[PDB]
Amino acid sequence: VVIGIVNNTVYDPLQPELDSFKEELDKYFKNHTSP
Amino acid sequence: VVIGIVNNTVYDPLQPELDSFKEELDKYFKNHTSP
Ligand SMILES: *[C@@H]1O[C@H](CO)[C@@H](O[C@@H]2O[C@H](CO)[C@@H](O[C@@H]3O[C@H](CO)[C@@H](O)[C@H](O)[C@@H]3O)[C@H](O)[C@H]2NC(C)=O)[C@H](O)[C@H]1NC(C)=O
Ligand SMILES: *[C@@H]1O[C@H](CO)[C@@H](O[C@@H]2O[C@H](CO)[C@@H](O[C@@H]3O[C@H](CO)[C@@H](O)[C@H](O)[C@@H]3O)[C@H](O)[C@H]2NC(C)=O)[C@H](O)[C@H]1NC(C)=O
Ligand SMILES: *[C@@H]1O[C@H](CO)[C@@H](O)[C@H](O)[C@H]1NC(C)=O
Repeated sequence: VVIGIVNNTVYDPLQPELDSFKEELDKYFKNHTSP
Repeated sequence: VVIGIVNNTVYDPLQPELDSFKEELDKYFKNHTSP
């Protein structure tokens, strides 16, 4: 509905603030499921 | 001590904000943690 709305390879604002949570979580499950 | 207060669950969006990737995980863990 809004005019002038722009586009790029814009990441969601949701993930970069919570990178230290979800990225560490995914890395921990990947390390646990690797062997 | 507050007067005129009614009973209902609290309402302002922080729970779906940071737990966007976790509320679905909470629903999945409802069959794991609770029983
Ligand atoms: C700004 O970006 C959003 C998200 O990338 C765009 O939403 C996209 O909307 C189109 C149509 O509603 C969806 O299909 C696309 O159609 C165009 C034209 O047929 C085509 O060139 C694309 O390859 C694609 O098939 C598209 O799936 C949807 N994007 C996502 C991720 O779901 C929005 O249109 C963009 N706006 C402008 C002004 O660039
Ligand atoms: C919303 O919460 C209030 C307060 O818990 C409910 O009021 C009911 O009536 C009185 C207070 O107005 C409560 O009695 C007191 O409660 C304490 C526990 O906090 C208990 O140790 C004593 O029995 C004391 O007399 C009463 O327990 C409380 N009812 C319940 C079920 O907690 C009100 O009913 C609640 N509203 C809804 C829709 O749940
Ligand atoms: C509002 O005023 C009326 C006037 O009698 C009173 O009965 C009522 O208890 C008041 N409301 C509250 C929440 O105290």
